[PDB]
Order: sequence, then C-alpha cells, then structure tokens
Amino acid sequence: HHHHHMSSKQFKILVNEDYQVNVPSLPIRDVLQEIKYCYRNGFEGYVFVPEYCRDLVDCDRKDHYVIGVLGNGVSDLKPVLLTEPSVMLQGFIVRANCNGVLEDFDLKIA
Repeated sequence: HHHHHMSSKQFKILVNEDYQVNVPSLPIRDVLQEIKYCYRNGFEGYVFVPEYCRDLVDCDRKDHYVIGVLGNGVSDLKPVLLTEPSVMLQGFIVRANCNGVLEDFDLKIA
C-alpha cells in the first residue's frame, strides 16, 4: 500500500525578476551532477528566474543546459535548455550575482 511522506527539501533562494543576467550553461552530464550537489548543499551563488521573466536570461551556449524547476506543489529539478517550452516550467535556477527577493521552494530531483 502507498503511503504519503515528506521526500523533498525546502530551500530559500534569491528570486530575480528585475535584472538582465548572462549565465553559464553546462553539458547535460555536468548539470545532472550539479543538481545533486545543489540538492545536498543549497543554492548559494544562484538565483531563480521565473518563467514569465525568461527574456532576462542570456547565455553564450544555448545548446547547453541550466537547472530547470518543473511542476506545481513539489517541483522537480531537471536539466533544461533556456528555450524549454513545457507549460509545466516554473523557471530556471542560474548562476548570477544580482539583487532579488527571498522565496521558499519545495524541491526534489527529477
């Protein structure tokens, strides 16, 4: 029998809705390892950019990946391209040093 239990972590991440940022992207194998690192150690050095603010994110390697946040409630962390069209995309967690506001995120690995 299935039994509901907590299987995700809570993180306080800086949210960027105001500033244009140029961010690094990675090959898919490296982003999968980076998502494991962040799930264990947190998101220092990262900001979350909501999907409605996607035009704020520049990148020199559009063929490579960033951290995507997918789904409602408990969101999944998955490698995504910045052009990801999924209607389930909440936003991106990208390396940046800009100002923002603090928000809570309930996350697990895809």
